[PDB]
Amino acid sequence: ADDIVFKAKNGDVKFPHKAHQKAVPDCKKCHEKGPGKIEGFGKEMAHGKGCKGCHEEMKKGPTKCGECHKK
Ligand code: HEM
Ligand code: HEM
Ligand code: HEM
Repeated sequence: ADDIVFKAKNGDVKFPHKAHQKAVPDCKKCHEKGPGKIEGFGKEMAHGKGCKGCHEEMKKGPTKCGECHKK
């Protein structure tokens, strides 16, 4: 429900929105241009300092391609 699925050509990439809404405070970290869609998203950030960035740093979360890219 509140969750969000991102159709991927290598397996859907589940992303706990509501969950990340309880784990992370400031949303500007994800919604720099205010809450909404992120025109430009993709492997780009999803890989760089997008998701893996706020993951590896703490060493927690889908850091492998078998975690994000894996229906
Ligand atoms: C070295 C491991 C990884 C490889 C080789 C990899 C490869 C790719 C590739 C090739 C794409 C482009 C798909 C396309 O648009 O045709 C992509 C997109 C994406 N990746 Fe990764 N990825 C890896 C790990 C991750 C991880 C760990 C996450 C989640 C934290 C992630 C999240 C995404 C998302 C959300 C997209 C955009 C949706 C899509 O177009 O599939 N990736 N990745
Ligand atoms: C004030 C807190 C937040 C609000 C109000 C919010 C709201 C939204 C809304 C409304 C959408 C989709 C637009 C729509 O359907 O109307 C969205 C998408 C999204 N949100 Fe959040 N969100 C918040 C926190 C977060 C956080 C903390 C992250 C990252 C940890 C995040 C990551 C995303 C991503 C990746 C998308 C998908 C957009 C895309 O496909 O490019 N959100 N958010
Ligand atoms: C669209 C980008 C992102 C995606 C796809 C993503 C995906 C995920 C997923 C699938 C988990 C597994 C946790 C679970 O639900 O059990 C996770 C965990 C986590 N993510 Fe993210 N994430 C993203 C962005 C971020 C950002 C920006 C931050 C920091 C601002 C962040 C911080 C964390 C932390 C700290 C955890 C560990 C869970 C815990 O608190 O135990 N993530 N992430």
